[PDB]
Amino acid sequence: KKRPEDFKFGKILGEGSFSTVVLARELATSREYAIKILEKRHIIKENKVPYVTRERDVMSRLDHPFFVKLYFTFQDDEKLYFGLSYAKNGELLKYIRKIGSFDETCTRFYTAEIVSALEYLHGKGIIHRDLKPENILLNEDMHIQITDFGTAKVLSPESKQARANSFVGTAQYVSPELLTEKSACKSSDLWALGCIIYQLVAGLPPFRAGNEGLIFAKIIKLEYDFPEKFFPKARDLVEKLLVLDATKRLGCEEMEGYGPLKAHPFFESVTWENLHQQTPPKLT
Ligand SMILES: Nc1ncnc2c1ncn2[C@@H]1O[C@H](COP(=O)(O)OP(=O)(O)OP(=O)(O)O)[C@@H](O)[C@H]1O
Ligand SMILES: O=C(O)C[C@@H](Cc1nc2cc(Cl)cc(Cl)c2[nH]1)c1ccc(Cl)cc1
Ligand SMILES: O=C(O)C[C@H](Cc1nc2cc(Cl)cc(Cl)c2[nH]1)c1ccc(Cl)cc1
Ligand SMILES: [Cl-]
Ligand SMILES: [Cl-]
Ligand SMILES: [Cl-]
Ligand SMILES: [Cl-]
Ligand SMILES: [Cl-]
Ligand SMILES: [Mg+2]
Repeated sequence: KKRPEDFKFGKILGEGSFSTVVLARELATSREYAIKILEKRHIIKENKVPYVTRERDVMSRLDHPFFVKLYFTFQDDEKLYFGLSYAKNGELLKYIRKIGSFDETCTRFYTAEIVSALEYLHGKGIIHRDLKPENILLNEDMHIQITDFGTAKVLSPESKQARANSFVGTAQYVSPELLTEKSACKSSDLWALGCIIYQLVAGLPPFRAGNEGLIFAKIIKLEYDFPEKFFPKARDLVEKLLVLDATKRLGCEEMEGYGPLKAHPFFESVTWENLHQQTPPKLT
């Protein structure tokens, strides 16, 4: 079991509402980690215990190159510590903001990596539920590292669970089924995927308004459109993901899963095997 004094801490990488992620070097190995640190007092007082336990449980199940890895956990009197892989190039969102619109090849490359990651996650019976560019980090080689699993859900194989009842997510990316039936499912992540593809090309996600309530209203009416020059194969894919009926989204279980999704013409050029070993196109 590791201890705080086993590390030298460097710069703060980011701060959440109830967490702080700091860059750290382990003295005995010289390895770098992003260590996420939570104050026990704050977690208890503010009803966050279930989210911390959830995050640990979900991440412990993950063993795929496109996800942040949880290497170890420890605690002292005041704090809990998650030792995570360090994604040196930060959030995908920052690149979307800087560049405004990814070209087709960069759009396809990152879409493909997200699809690959979702194939794995859903194959393990896990829903992310808060997929968004802020939660898609980038490692030193510019491959994705998906993060933020405190609001993910492990669906129970014992009961053949398909639906989850917790209300979680981010307004711009939240699915219509969560807003109207008050449940999410694997296909809810595919809705978010469609929002993300759209945003890579269009700069802003599809359902656009200045507060959460206005966005909710647009989502349930499928109120959005495409800017000019939106790559046609990408547009077709988005239209097959942003479908109000969650059982009709390309990639969902009722549509026979990821095979048909990976077969979409948008991914014609993609070699899905060893995707994480391919050199990524330059953003930038
Ligand atoms: N493994 C990592 N490598 C590099 N940076 C990270 C890593 N994990 C998190 N960060 C950065 O630290 C910031 C805070 O992450 P954390 O999950 O602790 O809180 P959050 O989810 O951003 O905040 P909130 O809880 O309010 O949603 C993130 O915005 C991210 O940019
Ligand atoms: O396996 C371990 O190392 C201990 C566990 C158990 C654990 N102890 C806790 C104390 C508090 Cl105050 C809150 C939570 Cl969510 C707690 N979870 C633990 C440690 C660290 C982290 Cl980040 C999560 C869970
Ligand atoms: O999507 C983000 O959260 C990143 C930011 C800020 C931003 N996000 C928005 C989402 C919506 Cl729905 C609407 C507006 Cl006006 C929004 N402004 C942003 C601004 C400009 C550009 Cl080109 C890209 C991203
Ligand atoms: Cl940037
Ligand atoms: Cl929401
Ligand atoms: Cl549902
Ligand atoms: Cl097409
Ligand atoms: Cl892969
Ligand atoms: Mg988080």
